[PDB]
Amino acid sequence: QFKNIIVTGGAGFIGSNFVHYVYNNHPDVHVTVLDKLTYAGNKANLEAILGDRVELVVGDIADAELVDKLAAKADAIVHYAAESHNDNSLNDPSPFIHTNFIGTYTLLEAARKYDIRFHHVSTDEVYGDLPLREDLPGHGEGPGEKFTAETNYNPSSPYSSTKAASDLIVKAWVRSFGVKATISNCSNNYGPYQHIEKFIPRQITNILAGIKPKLYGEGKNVRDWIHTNDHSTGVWAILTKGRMGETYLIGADGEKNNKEVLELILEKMGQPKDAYDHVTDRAGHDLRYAIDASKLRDELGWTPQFTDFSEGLEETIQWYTDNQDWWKAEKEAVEANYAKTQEVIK
Amino acid sequence: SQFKNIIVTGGAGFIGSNFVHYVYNNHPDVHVTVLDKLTYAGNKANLEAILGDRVELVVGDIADAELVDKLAAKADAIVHYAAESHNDNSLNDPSPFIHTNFIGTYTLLEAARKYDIRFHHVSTDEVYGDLPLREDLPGHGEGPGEKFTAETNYNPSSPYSSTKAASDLIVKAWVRSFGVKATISNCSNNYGPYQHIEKFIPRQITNILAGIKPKLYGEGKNVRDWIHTNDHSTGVWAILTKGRMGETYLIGADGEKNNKEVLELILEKMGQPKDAYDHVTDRAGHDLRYAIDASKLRDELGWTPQFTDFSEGLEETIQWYTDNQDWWKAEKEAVEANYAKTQEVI
Ligand SMILES: NC(=O)c1ccc[n+]([C@@H]2O[C@H](COP(=O)([O-])OP(=O)(O)OC[C@H]3O[C@@H](n4cnc5c(N)ncnc54)[C@H](O)[C@@H]3O)[C@@H](O)[C@H]2O)c1
Ligand SMILES: NC(=O)c1ccc[n+]([C@@H]2O[C@H](COP(=O)([O-])OP(=O)(O)OC[C@H]3O[C@@H](n4cnc5c(N)ncnc54)[C@H](O)[C@@H]3O)[C@@H](O)[C@H]2O)c1
Ligand SMILES: Cc1cn([C@H]2C[C@H](O)[C@@H](COP(=O)(O)OP(=O)(O)O)O2)c(=O)[nH]c1=O
Ligand SMILES: Cc1cn([C@H]2C[C@H](O)[C@@H](COP(=O)(O)OP(=O)(O)O)O2)c(=O)[nH]c1=O
Repeated sequence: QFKNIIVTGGAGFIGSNFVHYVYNNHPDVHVTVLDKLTYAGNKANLEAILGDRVELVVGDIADAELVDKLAAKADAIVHYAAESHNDNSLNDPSPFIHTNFIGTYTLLEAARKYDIRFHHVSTDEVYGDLPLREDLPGHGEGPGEKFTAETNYNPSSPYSSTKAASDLIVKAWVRSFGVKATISNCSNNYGPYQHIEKFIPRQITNILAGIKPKLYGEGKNVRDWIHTNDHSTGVWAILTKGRMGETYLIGADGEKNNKEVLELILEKMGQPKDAYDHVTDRAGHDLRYAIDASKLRDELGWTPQFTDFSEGLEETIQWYTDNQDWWKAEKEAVEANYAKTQEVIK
Repeated sequence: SQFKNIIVTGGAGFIGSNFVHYVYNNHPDVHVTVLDKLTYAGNKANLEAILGDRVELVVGDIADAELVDKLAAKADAIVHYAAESHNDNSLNDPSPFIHTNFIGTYTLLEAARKYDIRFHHVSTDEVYGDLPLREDLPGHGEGPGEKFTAETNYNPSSPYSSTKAASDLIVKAWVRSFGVKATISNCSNNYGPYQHIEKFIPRQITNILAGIKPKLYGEGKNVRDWIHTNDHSTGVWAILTKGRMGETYLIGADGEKNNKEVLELILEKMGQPKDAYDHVTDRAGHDLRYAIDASKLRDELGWTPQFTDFSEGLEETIQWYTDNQDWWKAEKEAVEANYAKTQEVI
C-alpha cells in the first residue's frame, strides 16, 4: 500500500536483501536507498538491480537538509541504517552515538513533518542476556525463558544500548506526536552479502583463504539464527499490515551455541573438527539470546520458510565460495583490525 | 567524605543547587566545582551565598568535551544533574533534550572512563511510564507492580522522559562493557525552595502572589509522589558513598497526591476561594499516576526521609516564595506568555 519508499542502510547486509525482495516481488514500488557507504556499505550489493525501480543516494541519515528533500517525495521510510557491530562499538562508540541515536531522531522529525509511515528495524539485543537452557527450570520453554514483547530493556554494550535508546524515542514520538510508526526486534541474521567481520561469514571466508577460524572463549554462547529472507517477509508484513505503535519480535526458533555452528561449518567444508583457534573473549559478552515470535505469527500470519539451518548454511557457504571477488579485497584488513585486540589462547 | 574534589553538573538549577548547599553545610572536607550552562533554568543566585574557596562555578556545556576533560582531570567524582527537565518544553522543541540529556551524558561517561573516577547519574521516575489510579487497581496500590520498583520496565511517554531513559541505558552499558564506577537514582516529583516558576507547585503559588489565577490541566485527577528536595539530597549522598556499583536505587517518601487536592491546599493556605482557578488544555500524552517503592534504598543503605509532612513542607515553601519575590518577579510575565501559546481556559 506504498508506492515510493525510502530504505535507509539499503547498501548493507539486511537492508540490501530487503531491497532485492521488493525489486522481485513488488515491481510496482519505487525504492530510494539512502546509504552513507561506511566500511559496511557496498555498491556491489545493489549494482545489478539499479534502474527505474531502484535508485541509490549516497548520504548521512543525520543530514537534515538531505533527509528533508527525500522525505518530501516519499510515502514511507523503512529504517535499517546503523553501526551494527558490538566489537567495533567497544573500540570506538562515537559513530554509534551519531548514527544510531541522532540519525533515528533526524528521521523521526522528518516523518512527523510530512506525516508519513515509519518502520524501525531493531535487534533482540535490546533485551540483554538469558541463562543457558541447562540452567533453567523450564529448559528454555518456560515463562520468561525467552524474549517477548513484554521483556524489559537491559542492553549490555554501546551497540545494543544505542539501538535500545533509538527504540525508546520512536515509541515516545508515537505517543507524543502520533507518528505512524512500528518497531521490529529480530534475532541473529545470516545469509548472502553479510560483511566478513561477522561470525558466520568470517569463519567461512577464513577457511577459503587458508586462515584458521576463530572462536571466542570455548564457544558456549547461544544465538537464535534466522535467514535474512525470512526477516524481509516479516518486515514487509509489519509495514503493510501492522498496528500503529506496536512492537513485533521476529525469530525462527533456531538456537545454537557458537561451538556447534563452527563445527558444522568445518565439517561441511571438509576440514578437521579441531582446525580452529580459541581467542580472547569479548568484554561483557552476552550469554544466550532467544525469541518467542508468537505475536507476529498469531496477528499477521507470518511464517518463516527457511527453518532448516543445515541447508541454509550449506547454501550460504556455497555463495561465499562462488563469489570470492566480493570479499577478497577486505580479508587482510579485517583480520588485521582484529589482531589489535584478539590473540590465540594458549 | 571519601571524595574530596567533586564536580556537580547542573548545580545552578533547582535540585542541584540544593545538593551543593547540602554538601557545603554537612561535608566541609569536600571542594565542589559546579559545571552549568546557565540556560533559562540556571540561576547564579541559587549559589551566590556559598561561592568562594569551597565552591566554584564554571559556566559551560556538559557536551563540551575539551572543557569536561580539563575539569575531570582534577576531580574524584561526578554527580550529574544537568538536563533539560520540562516535559512541556520538550513537546514544543525536542532539540535541546536530545543534545543535553543524551549527548551530554555520553560525553561525561567518556570522561569518567578516561580518568577512572566515580559517577552518579541523577534520573527520574518518569522513565517507567504511567500507572493506573489506586481505585482502579486490584490491590489499591499495595500489590505487586502497583508502584515502581527497581525491576519495573522502562516505558517513557515523552521526549523528556525518553531522552532521560536513553541516558540511563548507556550508563548501565558503560558499567558492563567498560567497568565505569557508576550508580543510578530515579526519584519522584521534588518540591521546595528555588524551583523554577514553570513547574506546577511554584507556578500556582507565584501566580497567586502576582494576582494571576492558578492553572489546572484538565480535571486534575493525575497523581504525583511528592518528596522534599532536602530528602533527595541525603538520598543521593547515601548512594554516592555507599551504593553498590552498577545498581539502580529509587528515591521516594510515600507521598502520593492528585493535582486537584494539591492546588486546593495551596489556595486554602493562601486565603483564596476554593474555585479561584482555571481549567486548561491538557498535556499531550500526559502521564496518569506515578508512585515509588523505596524499599531497596531504605533496607540496603539505611536511608530515611525527614520531611514526611507535606502540609508543613508546602507551608514553608509558600513562605519562601513570599519572602523572595525579587527572585522570580522578573520572569513571571515571560513564562505565562509562553504557556498562552498552547494553553487556553476550558
Ligand atoms: N546483523 C544482525 O543480525 C542484525 C539482527 C537484527 C537487527 N539488526 C539491525 O538491522 C539493521 C541492519 O543491520 P546490518 O547487519 O545489515 O548492518 P550492516 O553493517 O551490514 O550495514 C549498515 C549499513 O548502514 C549504513 N550506514 C551506517 N551509518 C549510516 C549513516 N549515518 N547514514 C546512512 N547510512 C549509514 C552502512 O553504510 C551500511 O550499508 C541495523 O539497524 C541492525 O541494528 C541487525
Ligand atoms: N524537578 C523534578 O521533580 C525532578 C524529579 C526527578 C528527577 N529529576 C532530575 O533531576 C535533575 C535536575 O532537575 P531540576 O529540576 O533541578 O532541573 P532544572 O531545570 O531546575 O535545572 C537544570 C539545570 O541544568 C543546567 N543545564 C541544562 N542544559 C545544560 C548543559 N547542556 N550543560 C550544563 N548545564 C546544563 C541548567 O542551566 C539548570 O541549572 C535532572 O536530571 C532531572 O531529570 C528532576
Ligand atoms: C566475529 C566472531 C564472533 N564470535 C561469536 C561472538 C557471538 O557470541 C557470536 C556472534 O557474534 P557477531 O557476529 O559479532 O554477532 P552479535 O554480537 O550481534 O550476536 O559469535 C566468535 O566466536 N568468533 C568471531 O570471530
Ligand atoms: C505546570 C503545570 C502542571 N500541571 C500538572 C501536570 C502534571 O501532572 C503535574 C506536574 O507537572 P510538572 O511540574 O510539569 O512535573 P512533571 O511533568 O515532571 O510531573 O502538574 C498542571 O495541572 N498545571 C500547570 O500549570
